[PDB]
Amino acid sequence: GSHMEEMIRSLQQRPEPTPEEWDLIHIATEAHRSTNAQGSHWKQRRKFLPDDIGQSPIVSMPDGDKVDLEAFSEFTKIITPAITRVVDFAKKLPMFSELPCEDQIILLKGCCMEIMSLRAAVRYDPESDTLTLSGEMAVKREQLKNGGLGVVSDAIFELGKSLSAFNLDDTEVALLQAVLLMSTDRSGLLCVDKIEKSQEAYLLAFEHYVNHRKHNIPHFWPKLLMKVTDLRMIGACHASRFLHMKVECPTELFPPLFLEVFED
Ligand SMILES: O=C(O)Cc1cc(I)c(Oc2ccc(O)c(I)c2)c(I)c1
Repeated sequence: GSHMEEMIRSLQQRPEPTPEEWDLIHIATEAHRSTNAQGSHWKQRRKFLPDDIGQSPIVSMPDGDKVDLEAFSEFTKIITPAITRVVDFAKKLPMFSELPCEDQIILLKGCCMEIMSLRAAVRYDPESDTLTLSGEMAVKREQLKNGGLGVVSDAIFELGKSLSAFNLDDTEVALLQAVLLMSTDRSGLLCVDKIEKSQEAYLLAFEHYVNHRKHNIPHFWPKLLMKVTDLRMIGACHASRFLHMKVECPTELFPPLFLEVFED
């Protein structure tokens, strides 16, 4: 192109975001930052879930990983704000908020656990080997496992540990969320084509933003896509396990919003 353009683009050749993609990137990034509990100040003012909690699984589950009701209660007491923040994030993306209300509900139920799991995973702390839930509650593998998640907890920790080396920034987390949200692998959607077109726009903007960032680890983009796949598997194991939870435990132990999201 122009001399200046060429000068500016010398150390690049992989496609950068277009100006339209930068707009999309900026809105998603801000939507995430404004809905992500604690402004990058999470590790300072976080508290550990007491070591004596989450050591006593005694409610049976079909897969044999039992549940500690006390730990389950501690986790579910803070889950309502966590789900609400995912909803707030989604409502801030124009391509989501212009969908029929019914499609918005289906998309949210479809991705809620995928996004929450990703938000917990990016707060993995290698030193203490904990996840920080909602940026306030540091939990150990055993505690999160026994408090209801079973093997889903091991999957989240594994993801969190592997994501450490990716050094994701807010934009990359935000775009993963948008890609998870705008999925047509749900049933009963009306605006299938429009949702797909939106996902494709986010995916391309995401690939181009990845080029822009020039991460030091190789094969970054396909590596990141593989993490999207892991997150969707985490979502599915959670949906399966939630069904069993509901068979074993009375409704009064589940906050209303938690039941609503993970319904069918
Ligand atoms: O980290 C925050 O932003 C969000 C965060 C908050 C919660 I509480 C959550 O922990 C869960 C999730 C599902 C579940 O059935 C049980 I029992 C515990 C996840 I993992 C992530």
